[PDB]
Amino acid sequence: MGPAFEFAVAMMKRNSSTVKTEYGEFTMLGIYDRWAVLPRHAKPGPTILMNDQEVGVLDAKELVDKDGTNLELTLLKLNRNEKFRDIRGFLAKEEVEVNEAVLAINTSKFPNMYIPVGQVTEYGFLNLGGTPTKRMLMYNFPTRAGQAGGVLMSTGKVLGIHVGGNGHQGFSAALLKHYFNDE
Amino acid sequence: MGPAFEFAVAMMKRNSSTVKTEYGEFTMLGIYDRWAVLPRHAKPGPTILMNDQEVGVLDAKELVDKDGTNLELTLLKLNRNEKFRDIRGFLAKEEVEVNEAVLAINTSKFPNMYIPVGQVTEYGFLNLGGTPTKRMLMYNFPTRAGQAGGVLMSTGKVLGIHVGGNGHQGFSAALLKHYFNDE
RNA sequence: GGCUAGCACUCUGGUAUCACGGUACCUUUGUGCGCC
Repeated sequence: MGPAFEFAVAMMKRNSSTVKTEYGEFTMLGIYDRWAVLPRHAKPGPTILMNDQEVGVLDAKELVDKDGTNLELTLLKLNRNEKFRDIRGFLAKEEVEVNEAVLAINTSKFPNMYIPVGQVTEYGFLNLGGTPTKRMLMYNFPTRAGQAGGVLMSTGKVLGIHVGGNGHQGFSAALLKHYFNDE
Repeated sequence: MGPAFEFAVAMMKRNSSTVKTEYGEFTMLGIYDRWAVLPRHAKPGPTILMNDQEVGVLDAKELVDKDGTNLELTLLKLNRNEKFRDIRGFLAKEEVEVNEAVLAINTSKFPNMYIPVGQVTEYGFLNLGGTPTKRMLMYNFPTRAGQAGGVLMSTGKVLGIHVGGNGHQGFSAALLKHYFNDE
């Protein structure tokens, strides 16, 4: 298969899981150690269902930029023995544009789905659900319910996390390297 | 949770795949190098559908004993670059009886299913579906379509591959170490 | 302690493949967890 799909299969196999909260079912990406990322709307409580197993949440941080502006991502630390593969070397300093990317989703509704989305562009500012958000990535692709959390990727690059769309376009929160320096 | 469940999760993550042949959908287990196992009834052709991707089959071996009796397993060598993790050390020399096992299945009908199995006993000779067969393991089990290929496991041990049942017991072809000797 | 009990990550070397970005397995090491 294509080198990006080869990369995407490894990423979902080693670093993704299916997560259920009070607000629905999400693809979840582990970054390193016990730190993982979710869309902000997942709003995890004291515990989450991770591959249908109850996993305690030690700490959860909703990310904002220097401006206080929403980034639409939540970092949570998981109370589990297992460590995640350290994929921070696959994360960029700043936003990345690629001519072709893959969107990978792992939920009971979209199992093992790797969707080619083509051009990804820096979109910047966006009003999601009445909330101003920054650092959004755009890709022309019809988006449906249950895709939030999908991992947007290119060979050797994890670009961001799917967080919404408008029926003809998709939007990802960019996944920057310095978000994972310490917290 | 349970150490056998931990073992089965890793086994499915690292060594299993979902296979479609002309004869239906099956769980498939990779053993070492590029060799995998299917139930004989899967009857794989020159190419296979492996996680909905077309994979050429270099060579396919139907196992019989020295007398010529059916063992209900087919070994096939895959035309792919990637090697399977070597699990030959998790296979026994002779048939194994265990008090508790897991049957692990991953098909569109039984996705990510881990079924607890009680007592597993070497039952030996059996007439499966009009065919004489040997080296069978028996365990009390519901008989349902799409379960063939399931991986019968215990912690640190791959016992065999589920190949059928009679509505009240399930049967696995025992998965012996000498079937996969380097030569 | 060992497991005929393994799991996860980390590290070190290989081998193959790759659109050279990676991927897969193997090997060295260490940490955590689990026991027979």
